[PDB]
Amino acid sequence: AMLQGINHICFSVSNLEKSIEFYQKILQAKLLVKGRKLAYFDLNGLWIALNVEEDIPRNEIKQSYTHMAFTVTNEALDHLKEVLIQNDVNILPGRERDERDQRSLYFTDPDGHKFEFHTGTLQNRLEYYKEDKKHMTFYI
Amino acid sequence: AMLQGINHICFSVSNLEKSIEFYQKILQAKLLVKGRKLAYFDLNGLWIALNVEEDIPRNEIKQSYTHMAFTVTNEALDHLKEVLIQNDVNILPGRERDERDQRSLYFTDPDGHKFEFHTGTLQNRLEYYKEDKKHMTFYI
Ligand SMILES: [Cl-]
Ligand SMILES: [Cl-]
Ligand SMILES: [Zn+2]
Ligand SMILES: [Zn+2]
Ligand SMILES: [Zn+2]
Ligand SMILES: [Zn+2]
Repeated sequence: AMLQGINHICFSVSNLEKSIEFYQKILQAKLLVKGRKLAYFDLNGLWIALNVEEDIPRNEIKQSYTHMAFTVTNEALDHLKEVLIQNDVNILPGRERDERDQRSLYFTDPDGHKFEFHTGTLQNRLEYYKEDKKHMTFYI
Repeated sequence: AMLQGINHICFSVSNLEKSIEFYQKILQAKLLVKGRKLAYFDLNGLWIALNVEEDIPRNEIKQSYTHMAFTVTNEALDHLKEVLIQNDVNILPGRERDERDQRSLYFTDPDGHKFEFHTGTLQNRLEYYKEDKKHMTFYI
């Protein structure tokens, strides 16, 4: 095993001030460093970087389901939904879910990066799939 | 603190077979589940999902520096470079670095998702910046 975990995630942003506010208020990340065109945050031990790229096209990202999910409790999820609405966040309509999928909220940052708050675990999902799914291969 | 860490990351992919091979051989992730249009992996405790979206445009992603970095040792980095070359991986020219930036390799998956192998830590970067940088604010 030559990799030793996530080191950092970096998001390209169009407006540093607007993005800092999102990362602080919505993702609850702690701002560590702010430069002209850069910011670093700690979110529960994860190093997040924002890098400003002002004039690049940001349309196609809307079509891709690439996304990052963070763990929240069921109680936290109901509160967070109102926080997202109060902050005029772009909330995405989620996919159809089985009860066994557990609950999620999907949304974006100002530049289209998709995020999720999720109340389940991988083990919930594997146990669900193993019980229910056909046309699938399980390797564990 | 209402978030409890990364839950999962999901990548939209154009070709499931080709992407599975990349995630196994390049990122060293363990395949857990394969469906028609979905795969799940464990990479050192991180749940990675691949979701197939065949016909979406994937050009603009090339212009954005959004990326995910994984921790490797200096020795691992030299080996991994040859693994990337041997597998015809799209290796990106990195930015200029100070020695204190520590070493990195940057590359993409088949669909343009940018990744990095990095040999430093956040604390290395903060200590460097605090010693050297002007036009910056430090909050820790
Ligand atoms: Cl079926
Ligand atoms: Cl200067
Ligand atoms: Zn998800
Ligand atoms: Zn069937
Ligand atoms: Zn990086
Ligand atoms: Zn100066």
